[PDB]
Amino acid sequence: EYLLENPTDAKIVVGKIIDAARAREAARRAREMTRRKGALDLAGLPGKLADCQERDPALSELYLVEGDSAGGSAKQGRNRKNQAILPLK
DNA sequence: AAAAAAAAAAAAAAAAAAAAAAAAAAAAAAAAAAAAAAAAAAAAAAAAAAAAAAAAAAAAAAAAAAAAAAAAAAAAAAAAAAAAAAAAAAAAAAAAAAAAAAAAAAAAAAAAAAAAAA
Repeated sequence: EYLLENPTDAKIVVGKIIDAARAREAARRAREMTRRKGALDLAGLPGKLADCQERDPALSELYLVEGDSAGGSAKQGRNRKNQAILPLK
């Protein structure tokens, strides 16, 4: 409600947050976006991989879990944007 | 004779697959109606042909809507930046014909055995 009411302070805080995010992004090394596994494209990746939607590395994570039961438990609870799970055996 | 790798003991971690039974849907492959398309007959509206004709381009000339000039003002389109869609170029691949190595049948002949004759 406070953000909805006061526009100027909200814009200033958003500007500060964007500046901090850009400063964080400046420290990252150069990288290339990767073809991610999806419904339309699999890219020759394993069937047990539950890949994310983020095409950019440095904003994605791989969780190496012990098995398929833990794999299902982690796949049910995660963030599809970033988290990816590769259940081992 | 030294090095290296497989395999097996037993408590641990973690997975995978084939069928039965009924009822509904979804692919995917066929006969079979159904209409384009094509070959080969007779058949019939159009060009030809000719004579005969009269309706609209020329020509005189006024005048009345006009396209260039002048001005003010609105703002469509073009080129430069970026950001997506969609197609040839090139390289890769799984079955698939070709080749080579091992299992089963074959009889020639003899060792050992079993059996019986006088």
